[PDB]
Amino acid sequence: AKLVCYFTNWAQYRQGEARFLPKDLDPSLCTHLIYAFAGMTNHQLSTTEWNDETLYQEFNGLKKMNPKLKTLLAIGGWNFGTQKFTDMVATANNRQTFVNSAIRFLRKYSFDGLDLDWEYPGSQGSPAVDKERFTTLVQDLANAFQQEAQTSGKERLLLSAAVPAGQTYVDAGYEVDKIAQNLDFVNLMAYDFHGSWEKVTGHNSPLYKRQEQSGAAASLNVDAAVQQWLQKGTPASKLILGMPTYGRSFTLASSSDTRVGAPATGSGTPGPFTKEGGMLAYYEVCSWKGATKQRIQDQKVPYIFRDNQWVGFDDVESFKTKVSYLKQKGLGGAMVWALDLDDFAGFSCNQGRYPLIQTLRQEL
Ligand SMILES: CC(=O)N[C@H]1[C@H](O[C@H]2[C@@H](O)[C@@H](NC(C)=O)[C@H](O[C@H]3[C@H](O)[C@H]4N=C(N(C)C)O[C@H]4[C@@H]3CO)O[C@@H]2CO)O[C@H](CO)[C@@H](O)[C@H]1O
Ligand SMILES: CC(=O)N[C@H]1[C@H](O[C@H]2[C@@H](O)[C@@H](NC(C)=O)[C@H](O[C@H]3[C@H](O)[C@H]4N=C(N(C)C)O[C@H]4[C@@H]3CO)O[C@@H]2CO)O[C@H](CO)[C@@H](O)[C@H]1O
Ligand SMILES: [Zn+2]
Ligand SMILES: [Zn+2]
Ligand SMILES: [Zn+2]
Repeated sequence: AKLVCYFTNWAQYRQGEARFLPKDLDPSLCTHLIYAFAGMTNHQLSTTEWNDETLYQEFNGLKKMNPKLKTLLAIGGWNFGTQKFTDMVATANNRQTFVNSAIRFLRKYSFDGLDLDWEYPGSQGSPAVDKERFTTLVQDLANAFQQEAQTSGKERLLLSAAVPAGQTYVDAGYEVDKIAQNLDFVNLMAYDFHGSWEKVTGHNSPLYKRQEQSGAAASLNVDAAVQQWLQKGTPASKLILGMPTYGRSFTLASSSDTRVGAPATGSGTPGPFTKEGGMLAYYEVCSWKGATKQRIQDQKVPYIFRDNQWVGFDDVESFKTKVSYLKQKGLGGAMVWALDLDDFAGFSCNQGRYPLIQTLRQEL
């Protein structure tokens, strides 16, 4: 089984003990470590932070402690948008330039592969034709990586992609069967199902639907996302179940109405370290002393509330449940976003270092 873990290069800017650098990484924890995020300039893979060249060397240098570890560099992300991808995949010359730059960039810094995180082809402003151009990009990369390993004598570069769980986004941008044949693995982003953009509370990553949900809403859960990718053509062994080490928060309209589905007036207060209203790292959820914890029985996940604040998140128990689920489905493993949001130095939760991700390592 694979345990794919994402590192983010902006976590190094958080305050105090929340600051995260490659030295905070445990090389033995995961099977694959993915570096988020590289960007694109003139159709070529590029760095995004002042010290990326040093961080890349430190990150890949972890393989000197664990040679079995595979590292990948992720390009894109939610904030990256779609314009640069659309433009890059539109012509054979742009695709060639990007592919050749990817090979040179990855070899230069000792990465073992590339993780595509285009969010998303066929949506967010990207035309419907990008569904087919995304396929061509995946094929071009897989082909170029295959040939380069043969000419260089080095281990073949890996190709993975982070993909959406929402049925509407899957149908709009992915020829699932085709890309699954050329990707080494698929990192299913089975989270962000509900959030503060809604007027009601809802869990970020529920395993199953609530009895009360039907229609399109009945597909806003991990199980539905998984079934969709498998039914559409993804071999089970290539489907990696993504799990969040963060939760999504809400400000309740009333501290007396605290159920999942209760009215909400907006995002929950920003975390003192993550500072993005609407989400909280697991270590920020751990500091909620005096809060009431509840388990959503239908969905197998927890949430906590204190006064008018409500947050749906994942804990050791829900991670154990999800691993039990993925094993029963025969999935290739688990993926986690992100290392720097787990209690990576065991400071906040008194559950040791990486309580959530260590749980994945042990259960898998
Ligand atoms: C580089 C950058 O824009 N940095 C921003 C930072 O943006 C982040 C956060 O909003 C992340 N959100 C959370 C809850 O972690 C967000 O995570 C996305 C990611 O883009 C997607 N890709 C994956 N993969 C598995 C590849 O998973 C999803 C996750 C979870 O939905 O990523 C964006 C950057 O794209 O936000 C902070 C706070 O607003 C800001 O200071 C700055 O550092
Ligand atoms: C609260 C708000 O308006 N914006 C948030 C932003 O919320 C986004 C992201 O969390 C999306 N995450 C990813 C990886 O795309 C999330 O996508 C989910 C959602 O269930 C469906 N909506 C989309 N879109 C492309 C809109 O795709 C699916 C996927 C599930 O497959 O949607 C929410 C709401 O739009 O999150 C960022 C990062 O935390 C935050 O800075 C803020 O911009
Ligand atoms: Zn430190
Ligand atoms: Zn261009
Ligand atoms: Zn919802």
